[PDB]
Amino acid sequence: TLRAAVFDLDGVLALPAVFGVLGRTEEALALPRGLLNDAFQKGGPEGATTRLMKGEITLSQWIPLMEENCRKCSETAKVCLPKNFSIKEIFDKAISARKINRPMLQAALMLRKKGFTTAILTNTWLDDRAERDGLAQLMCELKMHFDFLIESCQVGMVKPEPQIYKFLLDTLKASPSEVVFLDDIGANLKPARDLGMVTILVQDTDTALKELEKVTGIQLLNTPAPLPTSCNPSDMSHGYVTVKPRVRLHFVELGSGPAVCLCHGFPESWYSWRYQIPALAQAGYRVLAMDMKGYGESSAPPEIEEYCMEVLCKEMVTFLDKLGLSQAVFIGHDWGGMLVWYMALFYPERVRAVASLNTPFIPANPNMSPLESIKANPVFDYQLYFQEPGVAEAELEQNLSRTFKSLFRASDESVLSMHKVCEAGGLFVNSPEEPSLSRMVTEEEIQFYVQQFKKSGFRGPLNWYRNMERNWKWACKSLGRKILIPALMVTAEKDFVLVPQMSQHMEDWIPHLKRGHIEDCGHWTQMDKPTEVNQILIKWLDSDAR
Amino acid sequence: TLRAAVFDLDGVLALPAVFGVLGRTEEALALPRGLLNDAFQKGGPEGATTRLMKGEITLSQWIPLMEENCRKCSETAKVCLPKNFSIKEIFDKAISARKINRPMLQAALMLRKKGFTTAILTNTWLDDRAERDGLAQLMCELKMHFDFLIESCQVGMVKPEPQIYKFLLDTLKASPSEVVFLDDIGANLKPARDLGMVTILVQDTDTALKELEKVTGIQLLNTPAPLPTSCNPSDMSHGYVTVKPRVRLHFVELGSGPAVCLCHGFPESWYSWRYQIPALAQAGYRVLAMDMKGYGESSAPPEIEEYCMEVLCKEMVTFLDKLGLSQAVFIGHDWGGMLVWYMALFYPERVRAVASLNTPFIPANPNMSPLESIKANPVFDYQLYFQEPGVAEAELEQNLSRTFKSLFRASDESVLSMHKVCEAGGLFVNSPEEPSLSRMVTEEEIQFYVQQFKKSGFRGPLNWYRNMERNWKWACKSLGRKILIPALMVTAEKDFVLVPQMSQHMEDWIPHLKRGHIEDCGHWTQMDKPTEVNQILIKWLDSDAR
Ligand SMILES: O=C(Nc1ccc2c(c1)-c1ccccc1S2(=O)=O)N1CCC(F)(F)CC1
Ligand SMILES: O=C(Nc1ccc2c(c1)-c1ccccc1S2(=O)=O)N1CCC(F)(F)CC1
Repeated sequence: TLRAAVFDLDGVLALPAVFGVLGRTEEALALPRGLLNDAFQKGGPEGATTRLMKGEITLSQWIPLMEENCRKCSETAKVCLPKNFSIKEIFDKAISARKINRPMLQAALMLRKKGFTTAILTNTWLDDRAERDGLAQLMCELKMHFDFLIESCQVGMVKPEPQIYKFLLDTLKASPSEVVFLDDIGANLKPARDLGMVTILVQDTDTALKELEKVTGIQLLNTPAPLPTSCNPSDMSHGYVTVKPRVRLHFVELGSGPAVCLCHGFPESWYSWRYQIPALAQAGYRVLAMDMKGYGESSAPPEIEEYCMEVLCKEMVTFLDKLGLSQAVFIGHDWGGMLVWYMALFYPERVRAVASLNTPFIPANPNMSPLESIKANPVFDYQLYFQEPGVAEAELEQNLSRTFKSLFRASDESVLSMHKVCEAGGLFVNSPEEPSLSRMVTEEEIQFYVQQFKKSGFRGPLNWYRNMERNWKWACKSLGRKILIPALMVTAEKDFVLVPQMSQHMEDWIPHLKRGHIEDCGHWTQMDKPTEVNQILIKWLDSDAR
Repeated sequence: TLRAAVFDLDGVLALPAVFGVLGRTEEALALPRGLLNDAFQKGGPEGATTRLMKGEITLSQWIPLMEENCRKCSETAKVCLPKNFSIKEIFDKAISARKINRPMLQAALMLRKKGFTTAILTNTWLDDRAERDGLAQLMCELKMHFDFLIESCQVGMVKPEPQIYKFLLDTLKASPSEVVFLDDIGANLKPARDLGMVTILVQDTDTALKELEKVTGIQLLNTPAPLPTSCNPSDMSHGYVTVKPRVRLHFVELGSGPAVCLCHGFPESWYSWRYQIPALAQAGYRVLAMDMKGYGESSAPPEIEEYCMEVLCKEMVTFLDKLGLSQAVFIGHDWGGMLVWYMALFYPERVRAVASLNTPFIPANPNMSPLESIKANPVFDYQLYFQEPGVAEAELEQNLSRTFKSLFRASDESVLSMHKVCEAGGLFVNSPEEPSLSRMVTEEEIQFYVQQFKKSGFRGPLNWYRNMERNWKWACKSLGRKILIPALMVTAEKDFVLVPQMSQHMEDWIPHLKRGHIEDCGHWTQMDKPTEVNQILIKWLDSDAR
């Protein structure tokens, strides 16, 4: 019958607890046992600490009142505090040391996923120290995972006053027997028990999680590692920039710090980076995930030459100019990866660092048209099928649900004949009309892509393939150059089109190239192996793009 | 008959020139005269430097070819280069030293304002050095002021080849006798002269500006300092965030670096910060200029309680959460300034620094309702007029052009009876039906505000005045606190409503408060004295908010 779980911050969701530092400070300074804890609670409901927790005063106003409390306590104990005693120094180190208790947060996320309402109820203060940003960052990371955050200093009440428990129940819209309450301080559990709530005293994490498992009937300990956190489209900041008359680019933006621009492939969306966007922002970066030209909310003009590399790269430079960005890190996948190599070759001043997932850097052959290279290979027969305007559009737009369900599949779930596409007369000729759902995607995720492609269709996206000769002529101007800015190439073991061996001569052009490799990964890298992608990108950004 | 002016970058728009460093390096190192200049030009059209300027190779590829050229030149001169000789060190220092030639840029801006087409035509390279950002920033600042930027390394041609001059004329759509060409290198003028263009050899800035004045008939030297650069609404990045169902906030965004949030007053728009937005972004900040709730493209719900301070401050915190910002600097004016003091009092962790233009911090009096304080003063009689829903709306919405033309005026151009507004029966009862245009604003600027207020009217904006009792009750909770984060108060000498003497007791609440004062400034601070505002804010941000 439980349907809500309430957690404390200090000592429960974040470790170590502040009170723990008071005891460790006493032992380190050879002070009488409990002395700093007595000064902290000095006065009870009338004391300085209660005024602080109720929001009457700020942390900087409380520090000298706590220092005065430490002297009154030392005088009655007949001891002398060291000459270098500082409450600010002690509290600063305690707050900095506090980190998220990962297994406790994972249990909260699992309960929320199974239908529970989750909340944080904490005794906290108005932090106005010069170092207050460290605390703001902690709260931001936690608050996105809970339904409610109730802070004592904002509501004017504190634990253990019985009215804060009534306020909590009114907010949750639940009766006490439907609520689990976790706290590390016994006195704070007593009022919740008097009301009828299930209480768990937190001394060590594992024992508290075992009690929680037993009482909710859900497995929380020994569970598989969850997928990274993903975006909700309606919670994102949406940005719109006009780069040319009748050409507007849409993007999604999150975080602060060095700008990182994400460039998707075919036939994708900004939504293909849903697992990377929160991870990269949390790592200290300002992420801009684009809808490339021809896709989603970006403009989709019908003319073929609007999609040649020269025009696309120039519009990306105009995008940085209108946003007031002198530089950005460029990360691309598939057609987006092809574009980011050309950005580094033609506009290195604007590119802080360049990374490509799956797409190798392949230099143009001045002795052979790209049409002849494509005809002398059976794996690229689909590129000839994509040439005639109207042909692939009619097949791909006929049933959008079938199109995305057939393309977005893991390497072992393939349902498409990759060869003799032209001979067969289409991409889906030997394919089922109702394909099964892949393990990589949910029905809700597929429907987001369906909704986006209902707006402009496949004309714009397919035109990226209809400029082979124009792109070849433009690329021939860079054959004498080398890429000498920080670069990363990530290969995917099981990509059918972009095999890892197609990247082996890149070191001749990018002599200081860094590499990444993902085993058991197909073409749709970001959604196939999201944890592995995040780890490779974050490590490279922190060392080579900082 | 002149209608286009073309400028070189090196030696003309940016000083000192690169060639100037080669000569100064020779003198400093006691090398033979002209040695480094001979190595630089070694090979002519077939030499390394021409390949660099045409985009065949990058700057890092050219450095060791230039080092080899310096050795071949030294061998034939029978001299030895010092043991610590480095082309990279020499070029790095030269590029860093180069700064915008302010009077040359001012002359370019004046000509553009008088109808001329302006362009930069330069011999430049693909910069891939680790320090390339310094150059990208320089180009970004310059490119926003010119119609065209033609770089040799992007077009594959160089000065003095005659085809680059033909390419320039085709781009400008003009005949040679309609073009003025400025360059510091004589050889680069010769082809432009052969075509019939007016040429100016730049040796010193003043003499070149005198020749330019004489030939265009426009005064360029000894002119009054121009106003700061202003935004074009259609060139801005527009951002939209949903903070609550049916409540979406619109903002304009520019720059990179620490986030700065601008909060306008009544009855204004994000457009009221048009002179501060480019200046703050250029100073190294990421500016977010809001349309506050009830205004422009932000949501404007009709309910009065949607505009009380508690709700407004909470939505501003949700805005930072959805954008992934742990902190922002908050700068407000008028009603926006009132809001930023309450953000610092209730959410100090989220506020890096706080600044208010005109609006002082006035603490609530727990012994008297704000309605009684307003009735015991004749200058605030307009606040009683704004109380009754529908009354001030009908008068202010009747003729939008008259409304904005009557309000947006300098201190000496006032046309409104400020007292006995209720007795008189309105704000505009003794006002002309067609008021003259103020010197602060253009007709085009007034029409932007007219267009914005056509969407939602005055209901939302007026509701900010209809929560006096609710705001008073909420503010009473902070009477024991002090503002101890970095703070700035800016007073305006001639503001009729917010007189500087209303701010005199702020030091009791904000003991380390910094101050600014603007003489001969009325209520509309940002557009009345924009240069003075920019200088006060930039100085304070760089010292107290960095
Ligand atoms: O065509 C691609 N990739 C690519 C992306 C998505 C799909 C295919 C190929 C493909 C091929 C055959 C059948 C179905 C499909 S699919 O619709 O699943 N590229 C060429 C240009 C590049 F090198 F820039 C990057 C890779
Ligand atoms: O009402 C204001 N300012 C303000 C802003 C704009 C105009 C007036 C007052 C006003 C007053 C009388 C006639 C015309 C006009 S007006 O439409 O030109 N404030 C009160 C709350 C505050 F203290 F937060 C900031 C200042």
